[PDB]
Amino acid sequence: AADWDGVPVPANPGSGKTWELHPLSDDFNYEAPAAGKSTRFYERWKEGFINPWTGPGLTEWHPHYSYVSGGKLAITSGRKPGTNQVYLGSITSKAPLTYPVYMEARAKLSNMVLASDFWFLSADSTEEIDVIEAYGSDRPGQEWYAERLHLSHHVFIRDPFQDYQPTDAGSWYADGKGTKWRDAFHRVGVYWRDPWHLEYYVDGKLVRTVSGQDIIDPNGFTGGTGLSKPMYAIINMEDQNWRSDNGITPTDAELADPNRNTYYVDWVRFYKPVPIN
Ligand code: NA
Ligand code: NA
Repeated sequence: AADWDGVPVPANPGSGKTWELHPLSDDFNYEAPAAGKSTRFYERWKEGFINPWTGPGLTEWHPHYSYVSGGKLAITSGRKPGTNQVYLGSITSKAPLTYPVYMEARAKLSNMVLASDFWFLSADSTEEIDVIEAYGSDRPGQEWYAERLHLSHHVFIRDPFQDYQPTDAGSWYADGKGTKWRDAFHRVGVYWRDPWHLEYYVDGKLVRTVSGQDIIDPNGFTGGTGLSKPMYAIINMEDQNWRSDNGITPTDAELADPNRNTYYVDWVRFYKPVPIN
């Protein structure tokens, strides 16, 4: 049995096709302690990132800030002693995915100004899809962000560095009911259909379609190829520069609070559309 049994895939695989479970899918029903993890953990995952970079902003990704227990992957946070840096969990898939693929997590954001992330990046760091990217903080003055999921993707040129993502209002999704995403587990998925077409789904409903060169890559950073490179699955938290460069970063009191400082993932699952037998 799996934790997602009976929970449908909301995207359309095409006439005459069905969704086939990809083996990277993990519902985290095993024990993998922070130090050393477990055999099952390492069948799919590595600690850290796609490469040795330790992260943006004041982030320093740290292997002992991820663990699997009680049916959940936990990504936690803490102050790096004697510094302003933040130790954060991160895990990355050992193998990448390619379109067409539906990619979904069921997760509870941390109650922090940090980004809680479920996202995808090519080996060369030029192509990115962000499925969960959201900031759970209940701080006074952060209420707008607490009601929003950032639905986005990036294309980069590494040198000289350039970064494009969509920036229209609909890239920050709220349900209109005042839901604070941090308060419960929610499922967020993307159908990465082809290099020019993404569909975002929240709790089983299509909420945004990002389609065509004008929104995927209007500046031509992908040289006409779109979102086409294989991408690794990454589950992390981040202290991001657009926040901490500008005075928003966790306090020691927040980082010390076990009821706020952790981002939980019930499952990640991935499906490929395949012909019906
Ligand atoms: Na490409
Ligand atoms: Na689970």
